[PDB]
Amino acid sequence: HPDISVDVLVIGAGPTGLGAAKRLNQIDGPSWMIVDSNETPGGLASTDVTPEGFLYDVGGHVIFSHYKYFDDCLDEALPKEDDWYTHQRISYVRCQGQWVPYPFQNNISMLPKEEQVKCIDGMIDAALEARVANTKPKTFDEWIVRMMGTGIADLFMRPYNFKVWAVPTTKMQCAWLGERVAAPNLKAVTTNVILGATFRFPARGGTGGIWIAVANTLPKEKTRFGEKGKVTKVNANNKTVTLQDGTTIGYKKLVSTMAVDFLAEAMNDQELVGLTKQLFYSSTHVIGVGVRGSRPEGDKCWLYFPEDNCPFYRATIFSNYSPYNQPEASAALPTMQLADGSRPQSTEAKEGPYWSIMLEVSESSMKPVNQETILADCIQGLVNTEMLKPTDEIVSTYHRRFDHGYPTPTLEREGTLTQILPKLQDKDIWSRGRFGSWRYEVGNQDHSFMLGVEAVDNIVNGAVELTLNYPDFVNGRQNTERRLVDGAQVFAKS
Amino acid sequence: HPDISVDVLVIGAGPTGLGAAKRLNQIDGPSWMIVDSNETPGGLASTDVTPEGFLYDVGGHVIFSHYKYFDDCLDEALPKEDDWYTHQRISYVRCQGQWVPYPFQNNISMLPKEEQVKCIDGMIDAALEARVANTKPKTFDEWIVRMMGTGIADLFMRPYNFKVWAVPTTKMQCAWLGERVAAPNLKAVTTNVILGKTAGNWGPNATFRFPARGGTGGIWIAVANTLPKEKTRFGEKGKVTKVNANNKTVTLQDGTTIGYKKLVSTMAVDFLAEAMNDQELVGLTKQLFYSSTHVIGVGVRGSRPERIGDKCWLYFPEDNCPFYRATIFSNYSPYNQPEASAALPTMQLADGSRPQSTEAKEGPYWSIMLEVSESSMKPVNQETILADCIQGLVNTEMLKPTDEIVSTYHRRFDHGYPTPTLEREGTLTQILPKLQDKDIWSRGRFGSWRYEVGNQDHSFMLGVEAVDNIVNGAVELTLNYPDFVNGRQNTERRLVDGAQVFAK
Amino acid sequence: PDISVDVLVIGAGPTGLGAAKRLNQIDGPSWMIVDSNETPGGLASTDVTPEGFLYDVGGHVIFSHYKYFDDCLDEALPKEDDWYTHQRISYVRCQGQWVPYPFQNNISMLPKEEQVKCIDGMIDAALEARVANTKPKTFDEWIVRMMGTGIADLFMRPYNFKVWAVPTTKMQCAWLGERVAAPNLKAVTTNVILGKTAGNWGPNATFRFPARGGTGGIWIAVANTLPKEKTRFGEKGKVTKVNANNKTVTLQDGTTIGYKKLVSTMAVDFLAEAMNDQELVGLTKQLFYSSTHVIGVGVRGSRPERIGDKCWLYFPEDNCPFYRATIFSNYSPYNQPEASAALPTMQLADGSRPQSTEAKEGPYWSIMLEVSESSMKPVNQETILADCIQGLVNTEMLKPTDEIVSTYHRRFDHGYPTPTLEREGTLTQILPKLQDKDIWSRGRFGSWRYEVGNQDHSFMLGVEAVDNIVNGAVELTLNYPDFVNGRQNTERRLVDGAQVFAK
Amino acid sequence: HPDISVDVLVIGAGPTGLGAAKRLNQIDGPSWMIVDSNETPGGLASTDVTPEGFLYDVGGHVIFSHYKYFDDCLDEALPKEDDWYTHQRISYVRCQGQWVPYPFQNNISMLPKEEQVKCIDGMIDAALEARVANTKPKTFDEWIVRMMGTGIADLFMRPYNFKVWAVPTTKMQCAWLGERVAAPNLKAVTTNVILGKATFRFPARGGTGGIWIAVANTLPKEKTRFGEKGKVTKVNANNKTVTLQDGTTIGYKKLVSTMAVDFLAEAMNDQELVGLTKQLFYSSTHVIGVGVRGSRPEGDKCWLYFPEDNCPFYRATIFSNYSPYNQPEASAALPTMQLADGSRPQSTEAKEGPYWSIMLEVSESSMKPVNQETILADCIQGLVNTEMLKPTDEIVSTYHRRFDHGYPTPTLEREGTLTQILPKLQDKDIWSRGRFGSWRYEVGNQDHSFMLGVEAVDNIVNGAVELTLNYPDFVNGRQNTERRLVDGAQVFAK
Ligand SMILES: Cc1cc2nc3c(=O)[nH]c(=O)nc-3n(C[C@H](O)[C@H](O)[C@H](O)COP(=O)(O)OP(=O)(O)OC[C@H]3O[C@@H](n4cnc5c(N)ncnc54)[C@H](O)[C@@H]3O)c2cc1C
Repeated sequence: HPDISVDVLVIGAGPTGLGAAKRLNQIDGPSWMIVDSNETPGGLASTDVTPEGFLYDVGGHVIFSHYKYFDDCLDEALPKEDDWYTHQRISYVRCQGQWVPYPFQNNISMLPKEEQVKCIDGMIDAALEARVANTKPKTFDEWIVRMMGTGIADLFMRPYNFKVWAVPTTKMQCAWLGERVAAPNLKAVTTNVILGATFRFPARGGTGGIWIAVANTLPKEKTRFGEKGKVTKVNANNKTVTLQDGTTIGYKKLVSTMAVDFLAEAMNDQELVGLTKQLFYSSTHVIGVGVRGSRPEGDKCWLYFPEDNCPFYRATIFSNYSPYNQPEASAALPTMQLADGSRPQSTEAKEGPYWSIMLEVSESSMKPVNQETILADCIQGLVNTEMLKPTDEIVSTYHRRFDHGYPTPTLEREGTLTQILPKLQDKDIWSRGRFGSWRYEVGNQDHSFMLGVEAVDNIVNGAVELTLNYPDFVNGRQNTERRLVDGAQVFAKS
Repeated sequence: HPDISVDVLVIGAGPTGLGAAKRLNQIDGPSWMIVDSNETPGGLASTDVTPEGFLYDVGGHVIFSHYKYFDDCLDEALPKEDDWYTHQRISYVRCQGQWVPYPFQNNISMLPKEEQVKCIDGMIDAALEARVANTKPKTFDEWIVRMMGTGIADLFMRPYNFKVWAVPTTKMQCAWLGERVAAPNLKAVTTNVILGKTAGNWGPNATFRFPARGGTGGIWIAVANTLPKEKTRFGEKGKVTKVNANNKTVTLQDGTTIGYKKLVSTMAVDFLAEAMNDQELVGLTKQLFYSSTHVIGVGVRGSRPERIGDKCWLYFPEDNCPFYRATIFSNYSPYNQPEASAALPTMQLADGSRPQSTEAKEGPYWSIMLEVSESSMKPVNQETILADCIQGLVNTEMLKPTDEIVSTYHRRFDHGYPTPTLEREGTLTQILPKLQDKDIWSRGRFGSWRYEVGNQDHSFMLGVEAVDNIVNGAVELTLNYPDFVNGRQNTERRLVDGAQVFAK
Repeated sequence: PDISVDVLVIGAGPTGLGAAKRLNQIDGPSWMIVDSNETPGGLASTDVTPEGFLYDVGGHVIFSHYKYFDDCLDEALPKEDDWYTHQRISYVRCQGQWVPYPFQNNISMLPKEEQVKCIDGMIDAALEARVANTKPKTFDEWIVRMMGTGIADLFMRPYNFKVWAVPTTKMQCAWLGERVAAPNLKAVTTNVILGKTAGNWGPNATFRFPARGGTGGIWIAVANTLPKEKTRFGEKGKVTKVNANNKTVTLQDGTTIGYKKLVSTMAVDFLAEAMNDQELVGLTKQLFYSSTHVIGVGVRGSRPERIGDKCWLYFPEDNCPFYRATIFSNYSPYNQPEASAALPTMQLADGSRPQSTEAKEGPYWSIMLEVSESSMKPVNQETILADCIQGLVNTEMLKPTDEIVSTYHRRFDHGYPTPTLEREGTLTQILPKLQDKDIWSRGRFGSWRYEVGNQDHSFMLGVEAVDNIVNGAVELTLNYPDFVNGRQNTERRLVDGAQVFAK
Repeated sequence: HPDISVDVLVIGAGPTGLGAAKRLNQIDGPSWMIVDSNETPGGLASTDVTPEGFLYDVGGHVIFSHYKYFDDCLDEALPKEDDWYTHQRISYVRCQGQWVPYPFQNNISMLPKEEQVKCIDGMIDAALEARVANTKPKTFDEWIVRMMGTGIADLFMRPYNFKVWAVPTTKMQCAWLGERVAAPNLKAVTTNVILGKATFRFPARGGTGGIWIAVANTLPKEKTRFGEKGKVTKVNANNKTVTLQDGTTIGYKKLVSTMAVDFLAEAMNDQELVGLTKQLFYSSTHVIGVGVRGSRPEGDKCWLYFPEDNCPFYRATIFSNYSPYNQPEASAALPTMQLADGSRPQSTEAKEGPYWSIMLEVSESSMKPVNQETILADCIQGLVNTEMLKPTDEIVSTYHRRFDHGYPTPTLEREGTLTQILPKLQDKDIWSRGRFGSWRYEVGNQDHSFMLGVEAVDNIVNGAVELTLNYPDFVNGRQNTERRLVDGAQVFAK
């Protein structure tokens, strides 16, 4: 008879685990507890702050929500209108001196006329092949070429995805992209050549403020965050998890949102360790740069970088998302360096206003990253891409490296996962999440939050885990049926 | 305030309604009651019996379950191994004097060689067209021709489906058939022709189970028994006459008023519109097309003839018999007809003539069930259909002229098939959201009018998922994504979920 | 009978002169060539206005498929100053623009919204071509498969109706060649993206045109090389009866000519009437043809910068009755009077009277128009000249103020033999019947096949007919136009081995 | 001033040269002479006879004539109805104990059912690919597969053509087969499977070589020079002078050379042409004749094809069916030389007949050597293996001759080489034409070859297009009725 006993134990309090917790706390049936080694909920969707006052999200922001359930939980956490800012859902690709709007292929009119020809010629090839295709694409690279043609593949999606995933497009599967047939809309691309939706963001606290607020709604006594909640052993057969302080938790069902390879190690289950080690992943460097001045003459989006004049694959003007992402203009800060690398003339603390850039650089066994120099190379890439002038004054830098950044959709991934996840299922273990179940396409915040919700919904109410197994299905519909108040709660308060 | 008040009211105790009730009784959260105008549970899945002792179900589509939850409800209702019999899925198409194993195209080797050429030539055209196809078929007929080619479509699926739906294949949609691409397996069809082979899509893995006693209606009697009796109201006392959508009240024949917070109505949606005195819905429901179905049962004296054998359902595209499908109902269970020692007089011979003797002789007996469909595009003479069917049994060589008939059965069901017309979804996407906005889950074979989810396992789950949506926010998968549920193993919803284990 | 020869040739247009050049080369069997016209060249002749302006019957310049044709022209006009060389410069007049030919490669000149419609149609065409497994059955189908709907509607469809005076749906398409009917989508979209214009001419895309006499000067020169005594042109050479069974032709003056083989280049419907063969007449009357109006306009002034080096122009739009126009004054400076020649202005292009009736000097330039007429598309003979001149103002070829000093209008009853769907069905009944009576009916209207009806093909029709009559040669041009067009026909020369070995 | 002077000199009196001679003699214009090293005209279309009285053609027989001109010359040469026999145009393929009528694919119902399945399945694959084909086949093997599919290719056309050409189907071009699109008639092949379901004339006497002796009789004797007196040893292209073995020098104005073009290059001492001709590939051919005692075994007057590898020959014919004058009459007495199984006969005595006769062809090349010392025996064994001879049949005559230049190989390289050779010879006023004069097998049978010489003369004199040489597809697809042995030119001269 161990130290604590619960029906469902939730390991991890990132969006996946908090999803499971929100649903367990709504159903309010089986007993439950959620643990996390971090004192602050949010996992990799947390927000850091530099000593100089600049916020940087670790794990991006949602630009589209697929579930009314997710929406209800956000509204509960942040219910006032000035808890949120609304911006347009846009993005750009940096290509040959130009900021090319999304979607790239629909905007190549911005590139030189000679290069437009190369693109259309490639897409005509693709359109003609698609017309007699009778097989589905087998690799990511095949999917790209069949969709965009050689010309448009080489300018953007091919070189870009190598910088993101640190594997060639030929070594990745493509089912994760959807069931949309891989063929081009040739008429759309040429018509635009010839002729020449919002998201909400937290006003305060960055993205990680959402998850603090969502977690606040949980009963504190059913949570255990910090060093007291680090899981060190998992005894699958005794249904016992052991914590670092020696506390033992017994469960009837386990929702594990830690990385499945870490789970395999904590089970001292060498069969699973062997299998998990077959999974490929890339590590992520998040770099933040705080700059003195006003914003460069734009809007609140992500920027993509296929070219090899900067080490990062994506950048954002994080200061455009919210004015509380960086210090107020009256705050005094010394200039740390110039964008060109030189030391400033004066050690004087001057006022702002300030703006802020965030970068991501990926690292893997096939793509090393010089930890000692990457910050400077990024800042240089910011000068090369004309995001920073050589003379801009940098007042804050941020650089953190996350070992498990992206779960890589390799060709082998599904083969390995259908050996890992059913084995854990048979031991009554729902290993779910960005790295709990290792599927990038459902690894952003709304899908992940719902992986936890649906996992609990499967454990209690016999629901199909739709997001886990049918991302295509959930992405192609309005998910309105599951709500933070279902009929069950309405009929019980009578 | 009204006479009775419940959270979820279920109108109708056919499989859909029993599904809704089975899940309400499992969850055991919100209060509920289920009503029906018939004293016997099962709706149109009931079983009739002739005065002579022959059982007849309402149709010849046996049960195939897509859901572990359906299995659990059956296993609970009839748990002993000898409550069920297991048979192989054996069916044939009757074509040009031959019983052609199903699927038809895999067995055209039984037809004349000149006809084999026309069939293969048609399927070659279809395969070549399939190779450069870039559109979906828009009509049921296009789907058939793309699947089989002209020759094979004309021998079976075209003439047969007219006899089934009583509308032409060109006036029906085809999404209800699935997302499988409409293309032929030319190599399979030519290979069997070359080898001269026949082969059916059955074998020991391809089975179905049938209730040992009571026919199909016995399943639903057993399922309904598992409900708490006090939460039911069946018979004349449970006939619904008014449904006041805005006051959320249903009124019964005897004047009892039931107040509901949410309503699961499994009656035919056109009658529901009448019972709401809602002239907008009545106009819309009157746009829905449906066919009426005649069930004919014929009881025959003798041991089972070799020409019949272990056959189960039979398909009839040709115009020498009024029925589209026949069933050897006596093969499904020995309790579907009287025992051999039972004595019965011969009523007539298959050719219509009087029997030599009016005295009752012993059996054994066997039993055939026929289905005939009727519509404004294909009328049916109620006064003669029984005799024309019996003649059709002779024309198709199911009965010899001298076979002795000891029992006949004929019932006509006004709402038989909800027709998958081209117009159906356009009308249905106007009707269902309106009923949903009034908190009405109109579900079922005619509650939601979608044939492809209107047999027993789908319909049972329509009610289960409708409740699951009302209480637990589950997606109504069977209602809106039939292709999705049919193409997967639905093992997650079970009659004992975590919720019930954690409460005990 | 009065005269007897082995091979008689009726007509001295290009086909018959071809027959004669080869008969005169072989110099074996006896022969004579007759024509009702005193001037050789038939309908490839050249007219001249009283004011000194030359006008040909057409706007299709000469492109030779045969070294043999080349040898015969060179013999007739051998000095370098007998010919002028120009680049093949042509445009389509469409929506205020002179669009370089080929039309589809230049739609960048049209409004963008219209470019989108054209490219969208051609994408549809390219994708259908990718899975096509039938040949086009009609001219219209061939156009659409080549261009898509948009580009077909802007040019080839409306234009060919003005040309043939029947719809593109009523015409066959085998005569255009065996080139598969599919679009060059990359070429068309590349030019749209680049904003490029590009015509199908250059330094080596040329044609040569006679310095003097117009086109009809070639055939005068060619005919001169024949033995005069073996020709009989004028009223003395009009054929009125043809007795196929006695192999006798009767002339207007009553001379009876007996032949062993006959090469007839008169219109086959006229031949059938002249044979008093009611079976052939019935069949020939099944053949469709359009009549062609030629209008010539002589203009005062130096060549306008807007006209430039243009040669032929195509007119699909319905603001002018003509389908084609030619800057005939660019082909040769001797096609119109010299600058010192004085001519009064007859009218202004807008129809108004000139200020002065006095004769002023030039220089001059010259336009030739072609308008077609048929039972499905009539032509008001009394007004077509004015309507043409109005069409010159509408198409911005003439300013309202331009001074017209000469006009020409002639109407040729047999203008184009129409490639109808019915043509081969009827022709494969006519030609074998005439062949069985030893009659080689050949030519633009002798054999009625438009695609071998311009000057080089017709010339060779007569050459090959003689070569078939004498040497067993295959009549390749007659029955396999595609074959001769796709190759260099270098084997037959004006001096073969036979003539080298005999001298 | 050389020994003789002619306008057109014709080297060779096989069918091509005789064609050249017949037309020159018809035109009767330029002077001319024809020479041949053999005293008997006919070249490799000649007929040999064994000491025992059995005739064997070397170079087969024409089964279809494409030209009324060819017909006119045969009718002139052999004008009586009893100079010819008429037989039906048919052939069979020997495949797995069966004689499968031509065309093979239309008769696969004779094979075991499972093999019909493999054939139809392969042809279904070809039918579906042809539906989206947009390229022409580049190799013979590609042409076969696209036409017949894998199953039927492997049973007949693939192994058979290796035995014929003695090079693989992958190393040969396919333009020589015609311009008929390479696609299967799937309905015809399956219809015959489901249902279970045109003459030539042959010389009465002298075998095929009698045609050419008779044709050669029509030339003026003084204008011919056959035998050792007419062997050409030197060809001086620049002096337009040919020198013979007896030292006679012939001056020409135009030269029609029908000897093998590689031999022509040697005789010109032209190392540029020698190098070029040596690039051309050819196979050597063994003709084997077997004379048998007995009546004909249970019969049609055709060729038999042998794709299987239980006999070394690729085709065989019952030559005794073509004419009773191809073998001795029954009253002639001949000893048995051997039995078909190889053993010595019981009796050495000369017995009466009747007799019948088999002819075989075996191909040899650098890629497929042949044992000269055993090939006759191996052939006789192959006749037993294919049940054409019973082990006990009595063989009374054997014939074995090897022709070094047998077939000009339609290799992938051939047209590249030929368009370097034929223009060089054309520029020296040399019309090199024929089976080996111009090396194009598809016009190397008797009627095409005869016309190559006719058309070459017709080009030299009358400016006619050499249609057969350059456009085999064109002439094969039409009735060539225009050129006749009496043209208008001769009619108008009398
Ligand atoms: C309107 C028109 C426009 C053309 N435009 C072009 C062009 O742009 N480019 C081009 O290359 N070609 C053009 N041609 C065709 C060109 O002229 C041909 O080379 C030629 O006309 C066709 O050859 P032919 O010899 O059959 O022609 P024809 O000129 O028809 O020759 C027939 C001759 O026979 C004579 N004849 C007829 N009946 C009798 C009789 N009963 N007795 C005696 N003699 C008789 C005629 O008078 C005439 O001289 C055009 C033709 C026409 C009609």
